[PDB]
Amino acid sequence: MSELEKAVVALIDVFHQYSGREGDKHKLKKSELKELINNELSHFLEEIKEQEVVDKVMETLDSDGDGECDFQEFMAFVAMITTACHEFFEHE
Amino acid sequence: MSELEKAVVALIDVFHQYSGREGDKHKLKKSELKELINNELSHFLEEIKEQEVVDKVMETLDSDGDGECDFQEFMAFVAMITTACHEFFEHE
Repeated sequence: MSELEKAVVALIDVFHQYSGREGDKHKLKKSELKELINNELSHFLEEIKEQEVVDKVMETLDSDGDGECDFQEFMAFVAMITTACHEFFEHE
Repeated sequence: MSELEKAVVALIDVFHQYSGREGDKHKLKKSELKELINNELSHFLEEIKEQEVVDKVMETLDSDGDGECDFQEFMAFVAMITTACHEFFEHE
């Protein structure tokens, strides 16, 4: 329910930083993307926590729209991650 | 920051319903997708609120992975929407 729109109004804030927290405008880089998973998904700070997904979570981090992670990207990759991390998404 | 992972743990909950709130397993349909934007982004309940985006927000709702909106999809489309709605994403 609203949990999504509200979580959505929160990302517009996350990008605000993740996008303009160094110099880029509204996009990100394979490096900032990592911070996005380490500054929010500490569980992945270890990564090993998920070897099969470490392959998936990384399968995208290596591409990231090939270049920088823009608006629908951080929300995307973060999604490909969170979904492959530990939660409802596929049991957990 | 964490605002994203936490908002991420919230979507795993949103899908739980949006995905298994009728019969489907972990996916959605152009119809449930609408509820996802109307049950959270009331502002779009009117849609007219954004004619140019109503075209975009809909440009995806019509495709939605062509069929059903799965995990990375709701997070995706909801993103394409929220980003084209009113927030940091492109000024607002």
